[PDB]
Amino acid sequence: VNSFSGYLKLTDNVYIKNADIVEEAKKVKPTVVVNAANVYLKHGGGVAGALNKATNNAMQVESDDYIATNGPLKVGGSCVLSGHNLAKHCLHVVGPNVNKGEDIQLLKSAYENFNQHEVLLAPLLSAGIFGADPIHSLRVCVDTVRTNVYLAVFDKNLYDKLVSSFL
Ligand SMILES: CC(C)(O)[C@H]1N(c2ncnc3[nH]ccc23)CCC1(C)C
Repeated sequence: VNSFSGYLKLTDNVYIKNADIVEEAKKVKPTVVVNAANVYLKHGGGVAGALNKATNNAMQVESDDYIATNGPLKVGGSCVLSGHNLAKHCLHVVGPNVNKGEDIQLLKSAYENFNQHEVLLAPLLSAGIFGADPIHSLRVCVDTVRTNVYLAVFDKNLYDKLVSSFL
């Protein structure tokens, strides 16, 4: 039993909700919140920009030190950093950005990072400003993640379409 509330159950381990991941994180304080990161951990917009804003830019400060030490992530890769005031940890995961021409096949690799954590609060990778089809992202998530994932979908019209079209 966990403290996530109001989710629809899609499969044995995948759950979904119309919610702002920022507000969800502040309520549950999950062990892991997933950020929709880029390889430079520049949290300027989308989910990443919103999460960072909620940390009063502390996420960006920590991220800049991480990049200065380690260099950029790989597309499809991840790193674990602090969750600041939102969660114990933030798993920064880089899904491919279609608006940069990045390979969509890398979306499965991106979701594989979730399997290193027993329970996660997450957005749909590569959706939104990353340019991929959120319906497809949900399919890859369900077919790749085996650990318990609680998906927050910000757009209500999209949440309804994701539910109604889910196979
Ligand atoms: C890009 C995507 C799939 O995560 C969705 N995004 C968010 N999902 C959850 N929590 C959020 N908080 C701030 C943004 C945000 C942004 C727009 C979207 C398409 C509905």
